[PDB]
Amino acid sequence: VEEYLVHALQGSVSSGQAHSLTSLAKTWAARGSRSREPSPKTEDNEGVLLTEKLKPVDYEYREEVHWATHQLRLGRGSFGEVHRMEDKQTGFQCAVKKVRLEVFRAEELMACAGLTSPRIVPLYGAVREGPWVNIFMELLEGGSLGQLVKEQGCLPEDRALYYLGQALEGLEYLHSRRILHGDVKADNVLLSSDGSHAALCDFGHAVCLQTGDYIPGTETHMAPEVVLGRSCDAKVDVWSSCCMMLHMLNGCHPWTQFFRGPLCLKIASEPPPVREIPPSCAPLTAQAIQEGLRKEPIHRVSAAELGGKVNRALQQVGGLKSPWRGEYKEPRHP
Amino acid sequence: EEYLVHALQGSVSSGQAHSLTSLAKTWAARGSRSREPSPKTEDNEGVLLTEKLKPVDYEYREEVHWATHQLRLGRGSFGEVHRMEDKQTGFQCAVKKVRLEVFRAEELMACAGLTSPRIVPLYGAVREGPWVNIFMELLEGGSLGQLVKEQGCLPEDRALYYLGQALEGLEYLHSRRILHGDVKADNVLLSSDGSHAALCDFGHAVCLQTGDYIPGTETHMAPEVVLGRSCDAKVDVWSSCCMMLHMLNGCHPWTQFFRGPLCLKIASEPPPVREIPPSCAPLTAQAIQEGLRKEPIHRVSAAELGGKVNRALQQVGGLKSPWRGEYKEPRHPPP
Ligand SMILES: Nc1ncc2c(n1)-c1c([nH]c3ccc(Br)cc13)CCC2
Ligand SMILES: Nc1ncc2c(n1)-c1c([nH]c3ccc(Br)cc13)CCC2
Repeated sequence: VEEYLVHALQGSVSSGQAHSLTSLAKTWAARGSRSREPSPKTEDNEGVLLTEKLKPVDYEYREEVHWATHQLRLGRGSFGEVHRMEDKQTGFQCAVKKVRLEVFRAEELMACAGLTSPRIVPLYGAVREGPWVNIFMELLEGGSLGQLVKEQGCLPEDRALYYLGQALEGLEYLHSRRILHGDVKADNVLLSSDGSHAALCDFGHAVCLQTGDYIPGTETHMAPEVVLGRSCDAKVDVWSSCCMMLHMLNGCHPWTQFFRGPLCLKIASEPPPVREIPPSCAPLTAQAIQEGLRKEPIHRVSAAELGGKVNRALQQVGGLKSPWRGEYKEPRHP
Repeated sequence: EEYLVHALQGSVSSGQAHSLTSLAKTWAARGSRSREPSPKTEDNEGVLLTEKLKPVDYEYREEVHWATHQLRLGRGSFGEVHRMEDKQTGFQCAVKKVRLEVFRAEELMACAGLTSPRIVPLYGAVREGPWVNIFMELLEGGSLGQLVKEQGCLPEDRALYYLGQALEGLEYLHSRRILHGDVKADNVLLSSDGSHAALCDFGHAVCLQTGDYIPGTETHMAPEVVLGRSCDAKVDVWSSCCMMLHMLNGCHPWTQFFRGPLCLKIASEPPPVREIPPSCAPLTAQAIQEGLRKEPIHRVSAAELGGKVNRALQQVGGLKSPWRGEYKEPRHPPP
C-alpha cells in the first residue's frame, strides 16, 4: 500500500498532488544509491506535475519535446544547476533544477511539496528522465539575496532586518511541520523584481524530522552542534539565519576575516561571532542576533521567537525605508 | 607522484595529459563520501592541455574566466554538454559538466593526450567544488545519431564510411588497451561537411591491462556483457555493428521484435544478422555477420573489420551519396 500508489505512478508523468510526488521521490533516492544496469533506448519518464501550467502529453514530459531550457544558466544549487524553462504547449515560464539521480535526495521535494507559504519558493513538480531528475519551480526575477549583497557590498540595517524577518517566517512555517532547511544563507533566498518579497529556494540539505542524518552546508553558517557531530534540530537554521544576517550587514561571512579553515574547530571552540555585530546597530538588532547565535541550541531562540524580536528591531530603526537596490556600501575589511 | 598530485592540487595549471590524469584519479576517489561542511570559496583545480583555454592566476571558474552560451549541445552518459567560450582568448569549445559523485577518471584517462582524428580531442578538465568540467573540441555537424534520425536511415555507402572511421578510432583505442564501452551513433560526432567522424564520451570506458564494465545501451550490448562474463575490446566491435544496423534501418537492432529487458534475448537468440537489409551488398552483410558473432573470441577485431568495411565501401563505389541527402524511410516494425 502506498507501495500500490507508487506502482500506479511509476512509468508515467501525471498531473497530481504533492503526496504522490513525495512517494515517487523516495523511490528515486533509493535507486540512485543503487548502481544500475543496461539502459533502455528510451529513458524511463515518470513524475508528477503540481500545476496545470505544466502539462504532460500522453503521460510524458520530456526535455526538448514537451518543454525546453533557455540559453543562460540562472544559478547553481547544491546538487544541480538551475535554468529558465518553457512549457511548449502552454507557454508558461518557470525554473528547472536538474539533479543527477545518484545525488538526488527525496527531501529535495518532501520539504517544499504542497507547501503554501509566500516565504517559500513554490514547487511546480518534478519529472525524471533516466538518471536525471528535473525539479520545477517558480521563476523569480529579482535574483538571490546573495547576489544583492555582493553587488551592494552590504545592506542597510533595515533592509537586512526586513529580509531576515521574512526568512524567519518561512523557517517557522517549515519547523512547525518538522522540516529543517539545512542551508540557510543569502544564496538560498530569492527576491521579487521590486525586492519586496523574499523566499527560501533550495532544499537539497533539508531533513524531515521525527536526526543524525544532517548533511552540512556552508561551514561559515554551521552551528556548533553540527560541527561537534551532535544531533541536530531546527535551531540549526536559526543560527544559519543569524550568520546570514551578519553577512548582509558586513558584506562578508562570519569567521572568514579572522580565521583560516577549516573553521569547524574554531566554531566549536571560540565564542559565538557576536563580536562581528556592527557597533552602529540598534540595541534590539544586536540582542536578536545574540540570542540567535547562542552556542547551546537549547537556550537558542526559535525561529518564531527570533522573528518577533527582529520585527521589533525593524520598528526600532523606523521600519523599511532604505531603497530597493541603491548605492554601494563598502564591506568590512579584515 | 603523490608529490606531483600534491603540487597540482588547489590550482589550475597549463600542463600535460599525465598530470591531468593523476588529478582525475583523486576526483574519482573524492566523489566517494558524504562530505564535510563546504568552504565558502569552492575548490578550483585542474589542468588545461591547450593555451586556447587560459587560466588567470591559477584559476578557471565558470562565469569568471569562461561561460556557456546558447542551447544545450547534447547529453552525455554522466553529464550535459554545452558550447562555451574562453573570456581571455575568445576560443570556443565544448564543455561536459559532470558531478563529482559520478565522475570516473576513465572519462579522461581514455582520451587524454590521444591524437587520433577519429577520437574527439580533449582540451582539459577543471573542478569547481562538486563539479568536474570536461573541455573538448566543439564539432559543428552534430551527432551521427541526430543525422540518422533526420534522414530516417542512411544510404549504405555513408554508413560504411562512418562505420570505417569509427573502427579506425576503435582500433586506435584497443591498441592502447582502451575499451570505449558505449559505441553508438549518439557517441559519434560529425564535421560540418559530414566528412569527418570521431568517437566521443568515454563515460563507460575501462582501461585494460573486466568485472568493472558499466553497460551502455542494452540494444548495443554483446552477449558476453549481458551474461556477466569477462569483457574485452570485442564488446566495441559488436556495438559498432549494432550501430551499423541502426544507420541502415533507422532503428536499433532488437527493439522491433522483442520487449525489454532484451538481456535475455541477446543471450539466447541468434545474432541479429537477420536485420541486415537484403538489398545490401554481399561484402557489407558479411562484415556485419563477422562483427556480430556471439562468441567474442571468434568475433573479428576492429582492425580486421575495418578492412572488410573499406573493401565493402569500394565494391559499392566509395562515398558518393550526398550530405543532408533525401529522407529515406527507416524500416517499419511488424504489426
Ligand atoms: N527559481 C529561481 N529563480 C531565480 C533564481 C534562482 N532560482 C536561483 C539562483 N540560484 C539558485 C540556487 C538554487 C535554486 Br533551487 C535556485 C536558484 C539565482 C537567483 C535567481
Ligand atoms: N563536443 C561536441 N560537439 C558537438 C556535439 C557534441 N559534442 C555532443 C552531442 N551529444 C553528445 C554526447 C556526449 C558528448 Br561527450 C558530446 C556530445 C550532440 C552533437 C553535438
